[PDB]
Amino acid sequence: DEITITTQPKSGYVIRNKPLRLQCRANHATKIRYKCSSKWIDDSRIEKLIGTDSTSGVGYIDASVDISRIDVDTSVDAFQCQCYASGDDDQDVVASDVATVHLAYMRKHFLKSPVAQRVQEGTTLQLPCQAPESDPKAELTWYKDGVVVQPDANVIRASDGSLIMSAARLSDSGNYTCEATNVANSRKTDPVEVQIYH
Ligand SMILES: *[C@@H]1O[C@H](CO[C@@H]2O[C@@H](C)[C@@H](O)[C@@H](O)[C@@H]2O)[C@@H](O[C@@H]2O[C@H](CO)[C@@H](O)[C@H](O)[C@H]2NC(C)=O)[C@H](O)[C@H]1NC(C)=O
Repeated sequence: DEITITTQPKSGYVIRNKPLRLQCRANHATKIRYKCSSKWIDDSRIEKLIGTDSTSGVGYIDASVDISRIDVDTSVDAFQCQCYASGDDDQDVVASDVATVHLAYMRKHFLKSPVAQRVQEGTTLQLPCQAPESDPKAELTWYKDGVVVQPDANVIRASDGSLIMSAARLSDSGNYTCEATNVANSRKTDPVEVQIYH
């Protein structure tokens, strides 16, 4: 018969340095070859499972491959892959559904870090924090003396990630750390101290 794709490679992310496994199975097929961003992947990296169904008696080939960060760097950060089922010369090559591969990362250093400040009581306090270049956008959480800053009437979380106190209270004196948690990594800022005087 003709070659049909049993299972399609699924789109996903490359978290950290954890690869993204792409699986692809075809019936009546002898070989499976992947192609990412117009560049064939070495068959040394492909794990091929070849057999025959004990009931149907049809030949199948199940192939997987780990897409690492190195493949993304060598090649738009989002690229496309798809397998190709091969066989006898008369057999026509059938391509599969193309799966796009995204990269999840987080850089080394924050873009805007908080600095220690001595602020007069009743003055509007602002402690900036901009996460490192991350994709997806990392979540910002503030800590004060080891406890998480819970926004209240005085403290408000701004859209730019900066922590803003409308009226600086003496209690607001603490060591503040900004944490940027991402799917790829989690980093914290250098602890800075702020003190309020009257
Ligand atoms: C901001 O922090 C400093 C330092 O705190 C200590 O060291 C940190 C790394 C962490 O381990 C904290 O839990 C420690 O307490 C504070 O200065 C210290 O204050 C403690 C009393 O709370 C005192 O025993 C130490 O001698 C002080 N100095 C040092 C070098 O530790 C400072 O008070 C904090 N500021 C605010 C507003 O909370």
